[PDB]
Amino acid sequence: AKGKLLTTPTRLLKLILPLPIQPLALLIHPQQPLSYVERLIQAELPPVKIPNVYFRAWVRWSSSTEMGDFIRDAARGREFAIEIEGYNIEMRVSVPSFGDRTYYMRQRLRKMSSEIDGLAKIKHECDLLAHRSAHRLAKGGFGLLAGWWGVVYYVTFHTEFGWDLVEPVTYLAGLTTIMGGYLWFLYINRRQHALYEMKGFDIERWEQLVQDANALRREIRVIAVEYDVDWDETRD
Amino acid sequence: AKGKLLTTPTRLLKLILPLPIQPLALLIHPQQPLSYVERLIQAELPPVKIPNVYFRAWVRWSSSTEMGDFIRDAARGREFAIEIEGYNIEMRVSVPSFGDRTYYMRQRLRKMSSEIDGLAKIKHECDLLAHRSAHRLAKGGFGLLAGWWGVVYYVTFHTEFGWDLVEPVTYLAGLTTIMGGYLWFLYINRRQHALYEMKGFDIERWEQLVQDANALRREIRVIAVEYDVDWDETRD
Amino acid sequence: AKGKLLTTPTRLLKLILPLPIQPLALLIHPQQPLSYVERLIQAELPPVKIPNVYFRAWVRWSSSTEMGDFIRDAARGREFAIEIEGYNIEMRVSVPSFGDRTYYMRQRLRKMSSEIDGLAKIKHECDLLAHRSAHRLAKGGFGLLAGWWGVVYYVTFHTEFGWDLVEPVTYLAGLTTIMGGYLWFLYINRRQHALYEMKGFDIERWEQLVQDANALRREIRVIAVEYDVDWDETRD
Amino acid sequence: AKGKLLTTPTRLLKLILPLPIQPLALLIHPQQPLSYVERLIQAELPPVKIPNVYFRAWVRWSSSTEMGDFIRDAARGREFAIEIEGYNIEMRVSVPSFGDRTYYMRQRLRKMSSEIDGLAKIKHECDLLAHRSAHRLAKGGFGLLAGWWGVVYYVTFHTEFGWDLVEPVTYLAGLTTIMGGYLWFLYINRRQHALYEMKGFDIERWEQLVQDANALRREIRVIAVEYDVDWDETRD
Ligand SMILES: [Ca+2]
Repeated sequence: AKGKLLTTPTRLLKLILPLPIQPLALLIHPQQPLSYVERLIQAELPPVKIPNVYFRAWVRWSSSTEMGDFIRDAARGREFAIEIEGYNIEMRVSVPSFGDRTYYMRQRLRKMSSEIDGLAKIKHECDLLAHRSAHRLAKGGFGLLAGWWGVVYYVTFHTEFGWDLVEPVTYLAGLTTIMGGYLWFLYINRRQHALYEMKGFDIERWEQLVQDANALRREIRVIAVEYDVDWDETRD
Repeated sequence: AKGKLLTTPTRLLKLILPLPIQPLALLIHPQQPLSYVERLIQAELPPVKIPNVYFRAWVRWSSSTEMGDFIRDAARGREFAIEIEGYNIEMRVSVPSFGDRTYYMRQRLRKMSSEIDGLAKIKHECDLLAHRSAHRLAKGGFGLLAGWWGVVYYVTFHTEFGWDLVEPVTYLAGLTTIMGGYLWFLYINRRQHALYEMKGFDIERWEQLVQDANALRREIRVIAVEYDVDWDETRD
Repeated sequence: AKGKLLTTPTRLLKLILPLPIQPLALLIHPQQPLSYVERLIQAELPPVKIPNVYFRAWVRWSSSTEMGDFIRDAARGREFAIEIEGYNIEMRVSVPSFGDRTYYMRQRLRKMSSEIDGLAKIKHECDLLAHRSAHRLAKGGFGLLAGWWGVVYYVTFHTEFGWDLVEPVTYLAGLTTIMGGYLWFLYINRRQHALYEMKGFDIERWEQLVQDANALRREIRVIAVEYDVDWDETRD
Repeated sequence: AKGKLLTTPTRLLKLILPLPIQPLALLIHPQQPLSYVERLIQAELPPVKIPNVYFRAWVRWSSSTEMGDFIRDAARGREFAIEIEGYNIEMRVSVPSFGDRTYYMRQRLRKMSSEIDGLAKIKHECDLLAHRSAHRLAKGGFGLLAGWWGVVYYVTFHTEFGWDLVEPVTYLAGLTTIMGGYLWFLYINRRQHALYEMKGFDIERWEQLVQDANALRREIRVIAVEYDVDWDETRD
């Protein structure tokens, strides 16, 4: 008495019809027109000298509409139907809802997003580690700076040596600091990448997952514009 | 003895031809084959015992070719012909060039590009707004520098202290500047986001517009390769 | 009463089934419809007056569906069935999972990836070759710096000239260093290209391998979305 | 007596056959199999109870080969042929050569490359302009440096003033040079972009043309691998 329409992962639609007890089943690309379906069911139906077909939302549509708009309208109605010249019976067919279409896409999104959440925990933890290390180092450096400043002040202004004996000291100090920085540049040949490699985090995979998930979300919002809006991502 | 088709913006084709007051009007989807057009015309035409329709460019064409490919391969001559078996009439029909497709796409593209130009002008304005603040602060810095220069010149020549009391202080001063700058970075570890939130600007919408425009340009250029090349985006 | 098909690496399918010593073997391209398979089997089978073949998953399917879509929608059950009108035999046939397609693609992918790993190891070696040269030169620079430091220390404390003859010279010296470095840039306005030309390395080939590998990964992941997801590239 | 095969810009092939005086003409996607053509010509031919078809290079091929490999083989032969069960007609058909296929692609390449050559002339000329300007400036700077060095030497070592009156001079000089550099940074708020904008050169268009042309070259070399190699780009 009834038929069905179903969604596939490969953006094709799977029609099922109680056509002669033993139902027929078809695959339709959404950009195709309904005349494809009419021709194909004519091939599936018997002669009578060829039959005629009509698709209906109570209105009948033309045979040159793309499947997508027809389904938008039928989801507005929640079901559509078919009329044939000979059998004289209205074959009603159900239609997927929004979630009925976005099921596979949202499942992929949930898997990818849980993986990304784990990766984000990893990255955040090790980033804060490196953050604390660098800031402890900077605190020590500022301490050295303040010590040097107090030294030069209390020496030049409150010591019998004077600036005469102090300029060479601070010049040698500046050159030794440059030598230390140079030795450090060569000690390199930033630390976050080594923390990743030693911890197991990956970046190319990370951005790959993120990019795929963003394209997914954009397709979701596209269909949510076409279909009913307000799909509550946090609810999924 | 002549007709023509027309390009709607809905990826359909509105064929208009004389079918011997209101001439024969037909809606077509491009993926349809010519056999469906044949049956459609047969439905529109009177009896004879049904005639067989031929399409031509001469050459005789089949009945399974999609419309789009036939039109592409026809546009080198600007017209294609029909031969009905019954009426013995010569009929020719106009091929749409790149111009009509270009029209109903470029209109969307120009709307999008003008909107994007406005949005980018707004973003440019607010960028200038923050930039001039930073510029004024750097002007103040230049003023401080020149003040320090004049100070040390005065204390050198127009003073009895002499260079002996000058070199130490300024050195300490220089160190303090570094210290100050150092502290600044140490205080860091974002702002224009808030300036746009207060301005009421949309970045996701902007980027979506840009990417849609680029994709539509690519579609236009593809179909321009299908037809003759050199559609001259900058000119039109 | 059972058969199976197989996946060659040429985007064909080798069907093998019992057609009542050498069972019925058939080559298929996926874009073909099931009607061609029906006529092919009819040619292979004996007379009766020709029978009509049905395909099933229950559901009865049409005769225009491409093979690939039918297989995709069949793989949820791992088998699909045939019903011949004459013989009254029940026949079932095995659906290939993701594994066979994955096999004849992943083999190419692993070959490419291993070759790329070797090439990248070579490039890494030669990069290290130049890097160590630069490193040794910087070590020489460190030595010069420490020599200058010890020189000025000696002339300061272990010398009667005193700081008065020290500060000017070193200042000039520092300037000359800048001048030297300045001249170096002025002499500039490329080298590893020659090192690879002498090594005999191929960069265009390398990049082509990389891009082909990435595109083939994307194809695999697409067809993995078509079937069940999570093919785990890093694992296998 | 003879037929033809022709190339389209949209990677589809245009078959033309002397089939019933009034030739037939078909469009074939290269990845399709020859069984598509067999089915379609069966539909174009009369009954006899359906005819059979054979494609031949002297060998006959299967009806499940993709069109590309068949054409590779026929270009090895420079022509192929068709046989039918009832007509007993050896319908020989010609095949495009390498250039016969790459004609449109190479024409696009020539246009794009001439445009790019003009753009490259522009860029090279204005780049050399900026180059000369910057190097004249650097020569002047080096001259100032040498003047300063000679000044400080002949003053501190051959003038009655001495270092006592000179250190303040060069300190003030360094601060004034920093002030001048600071004023220069603010005079900005590199020159090649302004030269482009005032001259008319464009970059996004430039890289767009280059990217499209390189992808084109890759497709050309792909088909040159499939077909005969050594196509002599400089000859085109
Ligand atoms: Ca001094």
